Order: sequence, then structure tokens, then C-alpha cells
Amino acid sequence: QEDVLAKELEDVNKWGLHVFRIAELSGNRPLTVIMHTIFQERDLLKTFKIPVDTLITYLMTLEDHYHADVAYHNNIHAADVVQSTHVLLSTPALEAVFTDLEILAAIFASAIHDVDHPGVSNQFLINTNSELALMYNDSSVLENHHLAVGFKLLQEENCDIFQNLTKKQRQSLRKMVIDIVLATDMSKHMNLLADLKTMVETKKVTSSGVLLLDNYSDRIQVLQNMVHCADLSNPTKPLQLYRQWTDRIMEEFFRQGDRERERGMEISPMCDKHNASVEKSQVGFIDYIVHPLWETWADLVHPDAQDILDTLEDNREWYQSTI
Amino acid sequence: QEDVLAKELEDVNKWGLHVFRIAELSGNRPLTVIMHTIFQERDLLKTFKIPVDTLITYLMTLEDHYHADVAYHNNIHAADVVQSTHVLLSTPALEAVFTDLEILAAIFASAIHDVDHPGVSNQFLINTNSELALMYNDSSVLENHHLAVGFKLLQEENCDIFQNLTKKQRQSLRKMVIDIVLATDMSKHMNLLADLKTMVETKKVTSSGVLLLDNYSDRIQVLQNMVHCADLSNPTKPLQLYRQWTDRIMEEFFRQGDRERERGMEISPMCDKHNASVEKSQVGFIDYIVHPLWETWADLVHPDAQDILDTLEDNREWYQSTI
Ligand SMILES: COc1c(OCC2CC2)cc2oc3cc4c(c(OCc5ccncc5)c3c(=O)c2c1CC=C(C)C)C=CC(C)(C)O4
Ligand SMILES: COc1c(OCC2CC2)cc2oc3cc4c(c(OCc5ccncc5)c3c(=O)c2c1CC=C(C)C)C=CC(C)(C)O4
Ligand SMILES: [Mg+2]
Ligand SMILES: [Mg+2]
Ligand SMILES: [Zn+2]
Ligand SMILES: [Zn+2]
Repeated sequence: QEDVLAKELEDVNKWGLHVFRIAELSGNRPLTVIMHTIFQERDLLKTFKIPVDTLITYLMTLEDHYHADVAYHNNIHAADVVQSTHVLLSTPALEAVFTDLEILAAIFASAIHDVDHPGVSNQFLINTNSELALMYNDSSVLENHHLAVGFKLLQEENCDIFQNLTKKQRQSLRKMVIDIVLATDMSKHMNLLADLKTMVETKKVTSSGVLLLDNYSDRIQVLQNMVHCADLSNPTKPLQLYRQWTDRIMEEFFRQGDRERERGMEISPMCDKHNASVEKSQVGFIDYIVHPLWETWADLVHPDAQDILDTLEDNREWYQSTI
Repeated sequence: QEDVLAKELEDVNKWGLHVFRIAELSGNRPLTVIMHTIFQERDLLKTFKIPVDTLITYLMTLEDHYHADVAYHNNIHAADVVQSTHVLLSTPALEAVFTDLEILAAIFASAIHDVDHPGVSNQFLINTNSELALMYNDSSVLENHHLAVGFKLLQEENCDIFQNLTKKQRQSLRKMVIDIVLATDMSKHMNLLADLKTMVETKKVTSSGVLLLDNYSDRIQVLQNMVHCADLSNPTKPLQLYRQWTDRIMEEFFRQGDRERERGMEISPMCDKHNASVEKSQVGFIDYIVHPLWETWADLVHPDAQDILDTLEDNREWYQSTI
């Protein structure tokens, strides 16, 4: 049974990994085994002198702090965004662009980017005068919390996976990780995409055809959009994967709408299980958000992402056909 | 004692109120009595149906969360910033530009803008890997905390002074208070001043000279720079007041540098009691921060800021003469 899991983990470099199968085969540890597999694959334990027992201890604690009873924003989502970022990092247009530390920051940020998510939106937390929104002054409420939890767990017993980085390395990693996870706030998507478009239009490549990034502002912006694309990568995945992600977000949204009903609040878009249009909402989300984003990413790394974009377009056609 | 306290409060509309005297005479309650008085003077208990006992209960819980053993960032500084904002909101060049809710927000924000300050800077909190910096991801660490504490105290028994505001009024006040207090972060000073300068060069006034601000974006900017001015108003007060503020901030800075020294940390500027230049620092603070700010704000409110801007130049000349 560990033979089969090891077999499935040979796909870790491929888009459309069977992440739900890996979650089952690993005893509901997809985030630990996928992260561990990726750190080995990239030689990160050697490079940053990470004790393997420390890595496993932190990963299992981090994975524990995802809510097993949240339908979408759980440890499987975290594992999938981690793995999708890992693939995006390997794209030919980006070869040798990012340091080992920046690669570690992007992968770590993906792993923690939704930890302790309660299954309700920032807006719900603001409108219900939650303790989280009160702590964070209504501003990137969840994303600040994911960061705070993800860093705090490094301080538990035998959990500091960055114990052997230099002070300058830790300081630089911490800042990049914060910059990246804060960029997953969906209210920042339009400004983030507007900036990605500007970069594509003024794109510079090196003598080898690889993307040329002169400065932190450009490097972090690329990693911010990279993790944001991985976060919004479900509709680009093979359809059997995508449909299960849609089932899960809809279950999670419906539970929030029930709570909104239970309080006499207006029910949020897509949260009313009595007046739902699942297919129309996926087509809408692709047309106004996901495809504009992925088409701009595809341009930045052209033609590396052509197959991903073709799948997205087919999946949109399929959902559209069911209306 | 009661009778002389009331006579000092009669200067509540004057730049240079004897706030240390009021602190002495009120039993270390300057925040409460100055806030209470200003609410009367502006008719805010009537306009917003604030029960007088609720006002007092909250103001006293708030004042108790300012630290008595912090030399500068305590309840006297809070009371001083409140009263200073109260004065700047009466600048004839600002014609009741601001609604009554916009006035309530700027005064409430002033009162809470430093609550629970531990007497160390944001940078110290970041460098010591403090709980506060871990909570707030190194971004406006103290200012987020002041907001969160100031708002949370409204939930104590009989402390909700906004209980009779409408739901929309509460939502608008909360956003404005957050926007103002976040702008007291000193790392945002330069951008904030840049924006005040732009507002000055494309300023628009009546023939009577009074300022015309049409969109929320510019009106919140004025209130941000206003409370910022009130926070940085010590060098514009009568010299007997300003010198006391200088003594207190240097004591607080020196205590931070003593905590930095015994920890083995690099001692922050102006925090080394064995190598300080108190008067040079004040002159440099005026030349680079306080005068540019108040010179841009005097332009904005011409001629209303001349007496203030005059005191600042007098005080800068005096400090320079002690060198
Ligand atoms: C335009 O408003 C919409 C929207 O409009 C079209 C309306 C029908 C007319 C549809 C949406 O559909 C979704 C479908 C999803 C998922 C979603 O993502 C949640 C998310 C939250 C936080 N971080 C990361 C992700 C959403 C949306 O958020 C979402 C939003 C909000 C977006 C924005 C404010 C920028 C996630 C996974 C899958 C892909 C399985 O389904
Ligand atoms: C240029 O950097 C300087 C600086 O250099 C120029 C001089 C050559 C050395 C000198 C400074 O001297 C001060 C003297 C003070 C007070 C101060 O304000 C503390 C504060 C912290 C947090 N919130 C609000 C306020 C400061 C400074 O902050 C400060 C800064 C940092 C500011 C900025 C980066 C924008 C407060 C009260 C009084 C007026 C009594 O004295
Ligand atoms: Mg998220
Ligand atoms: Mg402050
Ligand atoms: Zn996510
Ligand atoms: Zn202050």
C-alpha cells in the first residue's frame, strides 16, 4: 500500500497529479508526503541543512492545523497548490531565474497559504464581527492569519525547518513568504493581474530565452502571481480533478450560506443551496477571473503553458455545454 | 482638585492646553476628561445618542490600557493628540468640510491611536521576533494592535459608545478609524506627505478661501495627515510643553536601548543614553520630518496654521541655540 503511494508520488512533476488518491493512500497526509517528496526532488534538505525529522515534524503539525472538516480549504487544497507551484517553478522560461531561497519561499508559502482556514470568506468574517476580523482590522483577515499560524508553528518542538539558514536568509525568506501569501487575497487579484499584464507587455528575456528579472519588485511579483495561479489552478486540471474541486467549493459555500440564512443575513453569491447555478458560476469565474489570469501567465512563459491553457479552455467549454 | 481642573479645561479649543496640569489635576485621567469635554463642546453625545455613563466607562477602560510605566506613549500623549486633532478640525479653512461622523472618527481614532503601547518601536518588535510582529506579519505592527485593542474594548460591559449608531454608520466609522490609525505608522510618513503635497498643488478653494474636497479618497487623506500632524505636534507647542515631551520620548528611547543593550542587540538611533545628542536629534527631526509636514499643512489651510507654524520655527531656533 506504501508501494502504490510511492508509485503515485512519481508523478509529482506533472500537472494533474492524482492528489485525492494520494490523500487517501497516505492516510490523509497529502501535504506531508507531497512536500517531503518535493523537498527531496529539489535537494532542499541538503541545500538548507534541514533535518528530515524536523521537516516531517513541522509538516505534520502544519497539516494538522488545516481543518479536516472543511470541504475545500483543507490539507488537500494545500497539497495541490504546493504541487502546482512546484510544477510552475520548473517551467523552461524560468530556468535558473530563481535562487534556491526564492524557490523555498514559494513552496513554503504555498504549503501554509490557507492554514487554519475556517471555511468562510473574509467578507463573512467582517460582516459577522468575528474575532479574526477584529484582530486584523478587516484587511486580508484570513491571509494574515494563515501567515501568523504558519510561522508560529515553526516554534513548536523540533519544528524549525529553517534552523540552519543564516539570519539574512531567514529575514529574506520571511519577507518573501509574507509578500506571497498576502497576494492570495482575492480582493487583490485585479491589481495583481494588471501588474502581470504590464510585465508581459514589457517582458525582457536573456540571451538564452529565459525570463529576465532585474530586481526584487519584478521577482516577487512573478512569484506572487505564480502562487495565485496555483491557487486558481483547479479549472486547468483534468476534468475529473476539476469537478471534484467544484463539488467541494460548492459544499463549503453552501455551509456559509446556511450560516448566513441562520442569521438573517443576505446570502452571498453562490452560497444559496436553494438558488444555486453551479455550472453558470464556474463559467463566470473562468471568463472573468481564471482565464484572464492564466492567459496572461501563458504569455509570460510562452509557450510553456499552452497545454494548461488548452485544458482550461476545454473545461470552460464542457461546463458551458451543461447549461 | 475639581474646581481648578474645570478652569484649565476652558482652554480645550486652544493650541497649547496645559495637558500635564490637567493630567495632574484629574487624577491621571487626562484622556477621559479631555475626551468627555470635547464631546460636550462638539455636541457628540446628543448627535449620536451616546449615554454619558457609557462614554465615561469606555474612556476609563481605554485609559487603563495605556501603560503607566511608559514615559511617552501613555494616556497623556493620547489626551494631547485628541485635543490637538480637536483644534485642527476647527481650522476655518475646513468649514465643517467633514460630516459629524467624519469628526467623530478622527477624534475616536486619536484617542485609541497608541493604546497598549509597550514603549518600543515597530522595528524592535520585528527584530526580537515578538508575539506582536508574529501576529501582524511585520506590517504596521503597533498600529494594527492599537486599533484591535481600541475596538475590542467597546465590547466590555456598558462600553459600546456606538450602540445607537446605525449599522451603516458603524461600518463607515470603523473603516475611517482604521484608515486613520494605520496612517500614524511612521514608515508611511513620506508617502502620506507626498499625497498631501499633490492635494495642495491641485487644491481647490472657494473665493472665501475655504477648501473643497469632493471624494472620500481626498477627505480621508486630509484626516490621515491631520491626525498625523497632531501626533507630530509636540515641536509646535509652547516650549515648556515641548521640552517635557522631549524628556519623555528620550527616556522611552533610552529604555529601549537598554533592553537592546542587555540583549546584545544593535542599539537603535537616539536610543543610546551613553552617546545621545538630544538637541541635535530634535533639530534634525524638525528639519526633515516635522517642518516639511507642517509647512505643507499650512499651505493647505492658509492662513489658519501661521500661529502653529510660527511656534515651530521659534522652537527649532531655540533647540539649535542649545547646541
Ligand atoms: C467574480 O466573483 C466571483 C465569481 O464570479 C462569477 C459569478 C457567477 C457570476 C465566481 C467565483 O467562483 C469561484 C469558484 C471556485 C473557487 C472560487 O475561489 C474561491 C477563492 C477565495 C479565496 N482565495 C482563492 C479562491 C470562486 C470565487 O472566488 C468566485 C468569485 C470571487 C472572486 C473575486 C472577488 C476576485 C475556487 C475553486 C473552484 C474553481 C473549484 O471554484
Ligand atoms: C528621520 O528619522 C527620525 C529622526 O531623524 C532625524 C533626526 C536626526 C535624528 C529623528 C526622530 O526624532 C524623533 C523625536 C521625537 C519623536 C519622534 O517620533 C517618534 C514616533 C514614533 C512612532 N510614531 C510616532 C512618533 C521622533 C522620530 O520618530 C524620529 C525619526 C523617525 C521618523 C521617521 C523615519 C519618519 C516624538 C516626539 C518628540 C517630538 C518629542 O521627539
Ligand atoms: Mg486563501
Ligand atoms: Mg503610534
Ligand atoms: Zn487557497
Ligand atoms: Zn502617537
